[PDB]
Amino acid sequence: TERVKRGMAEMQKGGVIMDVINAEQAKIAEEAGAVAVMALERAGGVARMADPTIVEEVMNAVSIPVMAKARIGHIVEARVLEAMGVDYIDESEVLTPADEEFHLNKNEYTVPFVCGCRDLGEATRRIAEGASMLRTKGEPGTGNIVEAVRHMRKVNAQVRKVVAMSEDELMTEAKNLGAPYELLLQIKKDGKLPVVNFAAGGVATPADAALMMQLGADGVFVGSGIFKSDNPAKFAKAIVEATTHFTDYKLIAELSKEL
Amino acid sequence: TERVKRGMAEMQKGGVIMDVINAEQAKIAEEAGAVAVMALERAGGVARMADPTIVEEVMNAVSIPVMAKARIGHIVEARVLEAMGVDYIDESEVLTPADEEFHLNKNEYTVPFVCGCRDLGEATRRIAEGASMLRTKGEPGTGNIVEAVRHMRKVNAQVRKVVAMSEDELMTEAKNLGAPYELLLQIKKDGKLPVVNFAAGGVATPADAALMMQLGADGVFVGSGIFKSDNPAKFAKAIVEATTHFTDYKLIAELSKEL
Amino acid sequence: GMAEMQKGGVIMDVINAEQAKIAEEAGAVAVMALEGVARMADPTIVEEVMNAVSIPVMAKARIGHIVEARVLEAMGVDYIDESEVLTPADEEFHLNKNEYTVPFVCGCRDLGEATRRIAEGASMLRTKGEPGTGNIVEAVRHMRKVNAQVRKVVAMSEDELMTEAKNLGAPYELLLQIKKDGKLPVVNFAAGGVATPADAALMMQLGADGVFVGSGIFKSDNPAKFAKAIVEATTHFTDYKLIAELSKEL
Amino acid sequence: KRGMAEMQKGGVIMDVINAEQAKIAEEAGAVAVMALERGVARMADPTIVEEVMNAVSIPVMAKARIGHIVEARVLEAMGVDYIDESEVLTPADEEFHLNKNEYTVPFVCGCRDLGEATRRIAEGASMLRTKGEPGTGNIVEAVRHMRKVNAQVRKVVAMSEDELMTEAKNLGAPYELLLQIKKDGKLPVVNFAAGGVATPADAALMMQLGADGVFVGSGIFKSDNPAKFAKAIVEATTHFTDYKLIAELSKE
Amino acid sequence: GMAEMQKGGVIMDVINAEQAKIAEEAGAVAVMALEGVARMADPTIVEEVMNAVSIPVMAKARIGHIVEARVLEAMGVDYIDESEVLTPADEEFHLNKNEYTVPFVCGCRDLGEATRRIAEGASMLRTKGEPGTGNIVEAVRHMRKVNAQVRKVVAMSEDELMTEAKNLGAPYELLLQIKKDGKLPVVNFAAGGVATPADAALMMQLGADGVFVGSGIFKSDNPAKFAKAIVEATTHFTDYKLIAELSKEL
Ligand SMILES: [Cl-]
Ligand SMILES: [Cl-]
Ligand SMILES: [Cl-]
Ligand SMILES: [Cl-]
Ligand SMILES: [Cl-]
Ligand SMILES: [Cl-]
Ligand SMILES: [Cl-]
Ligand SMILES: [Cl-]
Ligand SMILES: [Cl-]
Ligand SMILES: [Cl-]
Ligand SMILES: [Mg+2]
Ligand SMILES: [Mg+2]
Ligand SMILES: [Mg+2]
Ligand SMILES: [Mg+2]
Ligand SMILES: [Mg+2]
Ligand SMILES: [Mg+2]
Ligand SMILES: [Mg+2]
Ligand SMILES: [Mg+2]
Ligand SMILES: [Mg+2]
Ligand SMILES: [Mg+2]
Repeated sequence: TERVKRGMAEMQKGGVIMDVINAEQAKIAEEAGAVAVMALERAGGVARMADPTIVEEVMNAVSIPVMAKARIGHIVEARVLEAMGVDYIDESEVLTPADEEFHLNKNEYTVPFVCGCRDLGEATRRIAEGASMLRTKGEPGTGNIVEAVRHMRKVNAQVRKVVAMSEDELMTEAKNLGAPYELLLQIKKDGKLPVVNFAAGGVATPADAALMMQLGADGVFVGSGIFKSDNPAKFAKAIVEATTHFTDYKLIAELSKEL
Repeated sequence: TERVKRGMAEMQKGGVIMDVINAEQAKIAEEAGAVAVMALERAGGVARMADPTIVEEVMNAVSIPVMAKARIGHIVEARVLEAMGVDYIDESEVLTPADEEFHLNKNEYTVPFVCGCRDLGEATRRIAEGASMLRTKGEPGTGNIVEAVRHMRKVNAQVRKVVAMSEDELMTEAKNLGAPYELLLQIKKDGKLPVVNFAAGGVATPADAALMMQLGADGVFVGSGIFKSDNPAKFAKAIVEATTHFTDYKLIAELSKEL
Repeated sequence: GMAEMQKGGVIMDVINAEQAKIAEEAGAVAVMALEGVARMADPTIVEEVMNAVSIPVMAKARIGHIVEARVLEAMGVDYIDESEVLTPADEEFHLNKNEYTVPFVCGCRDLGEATRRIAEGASMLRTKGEPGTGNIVEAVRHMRKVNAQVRKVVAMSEDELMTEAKNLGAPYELLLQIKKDGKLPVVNFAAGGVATPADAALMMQLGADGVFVGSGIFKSDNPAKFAKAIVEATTHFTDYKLIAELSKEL
Repeated sequence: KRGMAEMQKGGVIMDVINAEQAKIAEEAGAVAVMALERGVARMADPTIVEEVMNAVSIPVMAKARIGHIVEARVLEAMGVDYIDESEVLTPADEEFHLNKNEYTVPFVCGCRDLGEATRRIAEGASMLRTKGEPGTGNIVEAVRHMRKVNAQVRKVVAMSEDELMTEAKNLGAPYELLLQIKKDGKLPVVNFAAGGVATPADAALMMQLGADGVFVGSGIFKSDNPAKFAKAIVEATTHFTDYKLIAELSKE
Repeated sequence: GMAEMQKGGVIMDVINAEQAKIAEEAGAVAVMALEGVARMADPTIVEEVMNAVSIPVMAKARIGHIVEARVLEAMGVDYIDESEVLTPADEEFHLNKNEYTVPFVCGCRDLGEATRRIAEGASMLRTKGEPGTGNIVEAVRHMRKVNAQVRKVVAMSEDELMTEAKNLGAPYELLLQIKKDGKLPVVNFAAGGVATPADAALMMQLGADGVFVGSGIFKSDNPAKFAKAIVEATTHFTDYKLIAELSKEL
């Protein structure tokens, strides 16, 4: 059921999801206040689904939801993670795509998916294929927030326009966006996207995390840079507190010290 | 209600709809076995909605459904015909378009609409805007069946492909067609379009009418050429009998004589 | 303030006293006095119309023609239309309407053009439409474009407005004020190609503040009746039973 | 279907619009006639076709627009001997030709090259002709088409068999047909000249270039003596190397 | 008929007797004996593999290399792969495989290529994939393309098939037979880039008749175990619990 899958996804709203490679990192994230973890194994090589042993370790390490990545289009990687009992699958462009023409028919799965998007056409096509959660594609591993900004702004600007525009112009808008019409109509009616949309890819600092929230993100994904710090527990907790208290500029100043 | 509007439209299936300019022609069409008539007023000029007096004359002349044309996008021509009690509105590219960017939001009307289409993307966008019936755009006033053939074949070929293709390829197909995704999915599930699709524009002979049926049309629209004959009643009845008995080649030979 | 007084109305092109009186009698809110290079009308025609009615009288000046506009002002016209239908006198600069006492109407096709005309001092706008074709399609295009762009401006994040202004070629402070007011600061009428009662009502349904119609009124066998039909359809633009009856015999 | 087409081999087929023209053609030695009505050009009034069929004892052909299923089915039902799925009529389908395989009546189709030829055959054509250039009286395009087809067959028949798929891909020819052409040393159906034959010398030229026969148009009946002209064309086509005879036929 | 016997199986690239036996023991349906210009393998290697197992043995010939293919045939290989991974000997013409007694496998990327290879005499097909990258994306592309094109051919109106054949560059009579049979006349295996148990099962889910895998099996610390994991995932391609367990430690 759609309502279940989305309701589950919606639970994470206002929070931070962290990339973790083992039980130790998993525990640190949970302890810092992460609402979930993304289990990762992460040179010209092919990036695939993680060794299921790693995903299993992470699932055993924490009580918060655990996510993992499947290559775009990789039906079997996705069915495997589903059978393993992960809480969410990220059909991720950061892994090497298995299918360069067709995304997964996520509607046919019981596990909820997260997908990336850069604009409202991509967002609505991912939702129509059955995505229960969205995120910016951003710019992974660069530490530059600029693409996550661009994507969150684009999606949000396009939503505002759709909500405000004459209803009889929406088919032309759907055609121009490559958006499924019925989803745009429902967006107009609801005044919002039907799923949460997190920032992801390039969130490097407390100020970055708070910025994405200020731009309308529903939460934040952060990467392994957390555990490149001299004190991952402090850094992880700093990202959590900035994402939550995203208008407390005195706090965020303090949190931004010694990075 | 959608189901009502479509069910009404679906009633005309297997039949001939004829363009008529007055009560006399209206009566001849009905008498020849037409399932409906299209009331028409039809030089570099602007072609608009018919004088309501003409539409009224036609509605008074016959007991079969009466259709009339509104310019593409002309909200008020359409609301006027609706208020007048016509049975269907044809939002027609044969009249001079009032809006070159946006079609009518046909969903907001109580009267059913017919729209033209040339391919499945156009068909599904017209349906999504609320069209209850479709037709080929054909090539009006030329008497050349070639475009009606092309459009009926295109729509039908694209439907067959959609019905047969892997479900997980349908979003890519929707994107390529500019088709609303949920409508394609439902087409795949139903094995057919959700509304009837008539041939229109260039049906000149009994053999033409039977051809469109053989190509999968749900019925035929014919133009004023009927009443350019020496014996409109005979010609109109010939078109009706060919459309119905579209595999009776001996009959169609006979009907094709003295044209 | 005087322009907004006309809102919901019909303005009729008239060439003489007789036409002008008919227009007034039909319920026109104003008349546009009218008369190869197309220039300002003979002042004699404009004065004939001014003396013939009590409703506001407008007249046309060539784009950029300072002296035509100052002459009309001196004549006591109520509004000047700086009109692209006359032959432009200046192809690079519009009039600085801020420097005149008489209010101006200008044409526009999009919100950039609208706000530039306003910033130059326009007190009233209209679509450029497509004059003398009887085809409503361009008026529809222009009215939809301006209105669509306004809705987006009203809805969008304030911090994205400067990019929008730069994209539109809009004066930023007008765009900001549009966002704050929820609308344009001046009325925007449909013009160019309104041929039928249904067309007039259509432009109102699309968000127009009123309608300019042309000399085709007087081409009909019963001008007064046709003039009245346009007025009644423009006012009562959602009364489809009325509009049906008015659409008969044109 | 093919053996019947082949019985026309070496003869002249004439366009005729009525029973009189039809009788003249038969009497002149035509092997068959093409019933015509002669703007959208469609299947002829069946009345005309029936008049022609009733007028002569030689085979009667008629035309159907390209892709017009029901026109072709109607002609079939009327008992015509052959249908010409003809580009000289206004095409009813600009994307797809008739599935001639599904009919009992034999079809003739036009072609300009061996790729077209084999595609038409694969769709079920029982006879081919050049497309030529109808109503110009200019033989040049019939020459082009007959030469092209025949040159491509000579090459196919002579070439290395392991090179035939590349040839088929290049021609857009169905591979099995090309392979059988190579095996047989020839096309599997007769191929007539059509479109622009104006003089006896033209008729004989087409045969000299390898045509199996000749289609000719209404120009025969535009002449001062149709019977004599028609006979001239028949004789020049049959006696296509008799240059003294063709000389005499070419007078007046 | 002999090719179809392999359906559902795994074929493994092997360079010597030892690898060959492991492959056989793992449940391979056949082995591909393998050894700058890349040519036919030293016949010594091919014979070593033929003597080492009882399952079918395939070997590679350069595209168009008549004599390499005749030599392999004379040697008693069970199948010849006319392979684009070797350096083509003829860049214009493939082998006339119709003239050989031994069955051939050929690569294809679309249904045009598939039917041309078949018409030349291929008894078996595979994707061209993207060899030695471990990236499954091109095998996915090719298998999806061929299968999508077949479904369309099977569904489409028969009278539109000649346009389709011309568009595809497909021999018409094969396309017609595909429509009638509902499928290709030969098996079509995935090849080039299958790296993991999940990849192998994915290609089966996409409609492949079987899977070719490369020397990466023997790069693992436990070849026999890995070989078995690929076999079991290819057969039991919808058992996600098994496939999960098999995906561990690669
Ligand atoms: Cl996309
Ligand atoms: Cl990142
Ligand atoms: Cl469209
Ligand atoms: Cl028509
Ligand atoms: Cl400007
Ligand atoms: Cl006008
Ligand atoms: Cl062709
Ligand atoms: Cl000719
Ligand atoms: Cl090829
Ligand atoms: Cl490989
Ligand atoms: Mg858990
Ligand atoms: Mg950059
Ligand atoms: Mg009635
Ligand atoms: Mg054309
Ligand atoms: Mg006054
Ligand atoms: Mg135009
Ligand atoms: Mg006979
Ligand atoms: Mg030439
Ligand atoms: Mg052996
Ligand atoms: Mg690539």
